Amino acid sequence: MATGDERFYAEHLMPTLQGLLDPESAHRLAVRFTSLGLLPFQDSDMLEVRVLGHKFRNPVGIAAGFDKHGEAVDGLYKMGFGFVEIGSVTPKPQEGNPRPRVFRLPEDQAVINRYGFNSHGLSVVEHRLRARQQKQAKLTEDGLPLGVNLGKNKTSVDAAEDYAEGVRVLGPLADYLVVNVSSPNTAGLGKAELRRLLTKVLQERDGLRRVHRPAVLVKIAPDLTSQDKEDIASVVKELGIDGLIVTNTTVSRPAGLQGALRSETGGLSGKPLRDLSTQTIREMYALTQGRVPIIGVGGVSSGQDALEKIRAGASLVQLYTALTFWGPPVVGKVKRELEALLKEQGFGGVTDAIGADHRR
Ligand SMILES: Cc1cc2nc3c(=O)[nH]c(=O)nc-3n(C[C@H](O)[C@H](O)[C@H](O)COP(=O)(O)O)c2cc1C
Ligand SMILES: Cc1c(-c2ccc(-c3ccccc3)cc2)nc2ccc(F)cc2c1C(=O)O
Ligand SMILES: CCCCCCCCCC[N+](C)(C)[O-]
Ligand SMILES: O=C(O)c1cc(=O)[nH]c(=O)[nH]1
Repeated sequence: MATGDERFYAEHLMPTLQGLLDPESAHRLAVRFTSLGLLPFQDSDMLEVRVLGHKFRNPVGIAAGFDKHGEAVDGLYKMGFGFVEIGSVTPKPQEGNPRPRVFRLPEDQAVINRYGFNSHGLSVVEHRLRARQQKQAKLTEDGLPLGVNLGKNKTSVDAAEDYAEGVRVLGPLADYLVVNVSSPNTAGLGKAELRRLLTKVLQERDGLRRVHRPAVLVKIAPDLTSQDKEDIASVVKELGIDGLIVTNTTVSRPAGLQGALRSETGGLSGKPLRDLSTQTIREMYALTQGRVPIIGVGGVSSGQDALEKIRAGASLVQLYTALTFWGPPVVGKVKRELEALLKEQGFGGVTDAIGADHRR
């Protein structure tokens, strides 16, 4: 419990917790324990990455959706993540979907969720981040940046204005902001319309004072058509979007899922998403000519999984579902395995491996 023993968590503690608790209850408990620092690897120079205007001490981040309301940021750095992304946060508070809304697929090492952007709202999260704003400035300077993922309310009549409000309220507190094209669990969340939305978002970001001006990334689904991907790549290049987060959960249900709950509505995460996500990274890296930083996300639970996404074009990776199965020790596991594989494959560090598959 205190050592951080990978086997004890993976074989005993986490499975026991999952047998006692429904997944939303376990999620809530995890956020509470993490926020108190009740947690069980030394980052080497090989893992440092410079992207998005920032130093990242290691390339392994916690994906959006774990700390939706910015309650456990410091605990997540204590867990060993190189960067933390909170959210999604919506402008007004909203409850999200009725419970149950989170479903485990243990036989698939996967989860399906339909949280529906449950959020404390911008004002609450703003005041929470302001309470530790200088602590975060020091963490960022130390190579531990903070991302904020912005969502839209269910009953909003103007999606672009919801995102613009997010930029104005939490932009000044973030190293990067994220706008999803891609929750599966809201509404209808042409190319001119993404262009319209992102133009407004970037105008709002550009209007912030320079020390308070975050990078802006777009987070995309794994379920896009070839046309959608080409169009996104074009708009990102046209507008100078700073980066992409690839990918959110999938609304597909790959052949072979075994879990009893496989036909629940929602986004699927974890192992069944992994290679769909890696392939989407590969495609977006090629379409953007390797000039647009990608954060690769979807089914990362080992160093091999991380390095496959880096070699496909990711500069940084995130994980979430692996934490739910294997617990806090998975972060150091991924970092240790990634360092070993980098050495084994002749890379001087992470930076040298970014996009390496495209050069072979
Ligand atoms: C329970 C849960 C809630 C999520 N909530 C959000 C969210 O609010 N915003 C977001 O951008 N992604 C959200 N995601 C997606 C994750 O950030 C991530 O893109 C996806 O789960 C794939 O990574 P993984 O396979 O490592 O979990 C959520 C995922 C899960 C499992
Ligand atoms: C177990 C779990 C956890 C979790 C993570 C970390 C920890 C943990 C343990 C020790 C210290 C800190 C944290 C405990 C529990 N978080 C989730 C998040 C979302 C979700 F959908 C499901 C879960 C689930 C689940 O499958 O029931
Ligand atoms: C979220 C419930 C997890 C239950 C057990 C969590 C382990 C406590 C960590 C122990 N310790 C702080 C001392 O390292
Ligand atoms: O809140 C949610 O349902 C949610 C949002 C998102 O972006 N992705 C996801 O899988 N769930």
